Amino acid sequence: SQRVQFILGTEEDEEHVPHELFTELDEICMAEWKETARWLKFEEDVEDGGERWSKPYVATLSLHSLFELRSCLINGTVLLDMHANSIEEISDLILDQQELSSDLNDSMRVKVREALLKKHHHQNIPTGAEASNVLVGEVDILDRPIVAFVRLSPAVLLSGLTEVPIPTRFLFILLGPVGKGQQYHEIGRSMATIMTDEIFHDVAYKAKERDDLLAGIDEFLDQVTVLP
Amino acid sequence: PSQRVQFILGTEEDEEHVPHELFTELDEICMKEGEDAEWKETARWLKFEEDVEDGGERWSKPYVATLSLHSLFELRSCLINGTVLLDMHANSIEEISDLILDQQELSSDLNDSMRVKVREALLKKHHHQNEKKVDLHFMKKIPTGAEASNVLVGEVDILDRPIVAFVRLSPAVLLSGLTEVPIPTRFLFILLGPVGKGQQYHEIGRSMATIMTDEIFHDVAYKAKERDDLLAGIDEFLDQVTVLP
Repeated sequence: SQRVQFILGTEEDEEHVPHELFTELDEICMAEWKETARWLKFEEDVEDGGERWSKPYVATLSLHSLFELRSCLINGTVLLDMHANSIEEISDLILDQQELSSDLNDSMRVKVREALLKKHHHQNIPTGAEASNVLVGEVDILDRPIVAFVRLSPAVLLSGLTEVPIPTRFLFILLGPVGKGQQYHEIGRSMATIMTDEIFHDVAYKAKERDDLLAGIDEFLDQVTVLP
Repeated sequence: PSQRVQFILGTEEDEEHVPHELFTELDEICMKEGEDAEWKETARWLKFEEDVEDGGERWSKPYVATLSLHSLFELRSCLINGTVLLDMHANSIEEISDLILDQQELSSDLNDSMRVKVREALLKKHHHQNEKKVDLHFMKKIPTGAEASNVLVGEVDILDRPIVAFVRLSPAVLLSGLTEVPIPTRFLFILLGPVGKGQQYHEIGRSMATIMTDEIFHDVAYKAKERDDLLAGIDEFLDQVTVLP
């Protein structure tokens, strides 16, 4: 699994070049999207009712939530080098998966697309940076969670989506039923935090298929130290 | 769940199976052909960890242990595939080793020559840090009813597979010359394998010792009735650790 790993990091690729990442975590509960955290090697969280950004700190993760993230990449939608130039397009491509629309009602799809297209309220530094939008939260009508990892082919400035006008390269979407909100917050944190890992973040840029990503996670998990 | 099994354990009626606080010592060996070799204490725990450093000259300042995730999975793997002998009634280190080596499974993997070397290794003296009654100011720091846990890892030239054993004694026993401090031994962990696995084993040893400082896991260790209770223990622990990227 470091076998699978090394083959990826050293593939010939043009435009698939890695950039530095700004990562924003927004959350929803069905109501609008609310920015709750952001990354840039260090993490800051929204607090005191939205009044304030915390001081920057070095993120730590619950192993539990990393496993959940891993499970998400095994069972979820993974769309790489998606050529979409807007959020409508992205959401429809996800929802129109011949498998992912076979888990949802007609009624369930309506609510979810409506959610992905809700406005993003924000709290309101590298040159060639791209953005990664981690969008997680609850939707009342769901009975299953909905997971998607997307990598756009040209990065695209998705209007009003990121707190800073930066082109999006990655999106992670985790939507699920009520009572899963805190779990999703940490899964979201884990996706964001793991993208700050230098080696894993390269894998995400160069991955050609779902298993490549799992090799990335597994290699990460194999190298970290834990605090009892 | 894996806290299903867990919650069931934490609350079973058991007498003398009562949990105690733990002193844990990590000793390491290396058996290279022709070269004589004994056990050397390399670390100890009492909630905090201290390591032997600078070539055996010195103890470290006490610190809060951290573990490699890798070595914890290996440890889990050790408990899945290794010898698990709970409530062993043995009153000496000879007796304990024979019981381990006489598992109808664990002796169907070994040469006659391989059993000989390994028994010889287990019976080597244990060098402790105290230049060597003659003990410490450390002994004062030890809770009154505490029992000890001995983590023994290392290399044996003649092995080609690793050898793992987790043992819990039924009465705890003051195994002569084994612990650096006269405390009855309750737990033993043994990991012996071929040369070149030495540093890997050191971290599995640290993981074993450290996981015994865990309040919940150490309760499971005292009350486990079977190998599966231990793994639920390990899995619960893993589910709750925090990771430092």
